[PDB]
Amino acid sequence: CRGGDEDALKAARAIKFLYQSNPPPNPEGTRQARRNRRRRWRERQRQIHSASERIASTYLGGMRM
Repeated sequence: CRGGDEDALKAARAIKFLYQSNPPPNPEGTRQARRNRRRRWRERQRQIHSASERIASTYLGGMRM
């Protein structure tokens, strides 16, 4: 869980550049790979393309992205 916002992308990109550039030793660990390459829609409404919520601290089944 990082955050959905215009400014958020700016910060995330800063670190992302390092992540993509010369990544860590993961020969048998493409977890993030599949995590990024995927499409899923579990919403029954489209009002705004931006998660207003900042941080979600809930343990109702699932980990913290």
